[PDB]
Amino acid sequence: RYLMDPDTFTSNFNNDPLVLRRRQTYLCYEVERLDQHMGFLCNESGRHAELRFLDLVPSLQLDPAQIYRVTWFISWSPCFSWGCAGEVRAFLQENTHVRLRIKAARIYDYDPLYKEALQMLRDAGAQVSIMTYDEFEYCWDTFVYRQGCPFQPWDGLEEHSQALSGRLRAILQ
Amino acid sequence: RYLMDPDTFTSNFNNDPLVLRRRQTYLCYEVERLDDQHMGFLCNESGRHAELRFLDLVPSLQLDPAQIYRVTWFISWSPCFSWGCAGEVRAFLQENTHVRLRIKAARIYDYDPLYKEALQMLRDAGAQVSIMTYDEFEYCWDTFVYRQGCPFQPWDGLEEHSQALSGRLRAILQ
Ligand SMILES: [Zn+2]
Ligand SMILES: [Zn+2]
Repeated sequence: RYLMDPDTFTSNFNNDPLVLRRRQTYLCYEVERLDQHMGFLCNESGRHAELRFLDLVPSLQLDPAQIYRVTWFISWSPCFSWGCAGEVRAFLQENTHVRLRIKAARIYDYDPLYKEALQMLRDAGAQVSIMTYDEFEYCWDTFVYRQGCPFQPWDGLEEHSQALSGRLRAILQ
Repeated sequence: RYLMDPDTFTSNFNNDPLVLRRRQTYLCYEVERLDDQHMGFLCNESGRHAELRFLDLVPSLQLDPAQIYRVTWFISWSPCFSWGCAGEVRAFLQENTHVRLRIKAARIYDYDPLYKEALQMLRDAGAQVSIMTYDEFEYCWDTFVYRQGCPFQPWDGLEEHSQALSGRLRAILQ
């Protein structure tokens, strides 16, 4: 599996919510059978990382008779107004042997309907939560070309995660 | 104030759910204080759904923030999810805790794939959502329509459609 540049990880997964950022998304994924496929994806030429993950599901050749858990570690929560939540809902309805967990570093409130995205994905069976220190370091250790160097947290990581988690839990309550 | 044309009422509040319709909405409203009345109707205009146009006019009603008000919507379609109506109504009710909102819908907005999420979100926000029955159609005819003394005439299957839709709604909200 090809490993991500460390600078790319840190700049995209920093969870300080008061920074204006570009609308790029990185999506680290793992699939577990209940196979083990793993990798990462970004938005490319108008196609959001979430839909690019859906595009490659056929190449994973999942057994329809087997149950799989798909985990996304994603730098932004999925949008509504550009079709991501809708395509992801359709995929879950069409592939009931798949259970999806979405762990988001930040909430994508640049979309006016971002709350509708989170709420509808929850209703479709996705488990949506905000990334914590544990997940950030796991991603550093798993998807990043770190050359044996340990994860070094950015300032306020824990406070930002708890603040965003409280906001997400209020949206979904 | 101003009364609706009868053909406009009949074509917009017909409750046959299997009819291909234009995505226009009519919303007849009543506002009363509980222990001061406003009434009117609204449709979608230039893309803005009637529900949001009602929220737009709340300031001009000059409601006392200290008093409780019951707002009743007789609305031809239940409010949508995918274009933001349910979310905007939830925000308004959270910001205006002295409003008690009752939504009586002629039809369920099946054109929205996420219509069930809208209904559940409105219930969770404190709105009482129900399906219009013969009683409500006739009340609206008697109240909001330029009927010139003519009685309400039901369309085919009115009662059957209302009970079927009511059963769907109650199952969604159980
Ligand atoms: Zn998207
Ligand atoms: Zn709407």
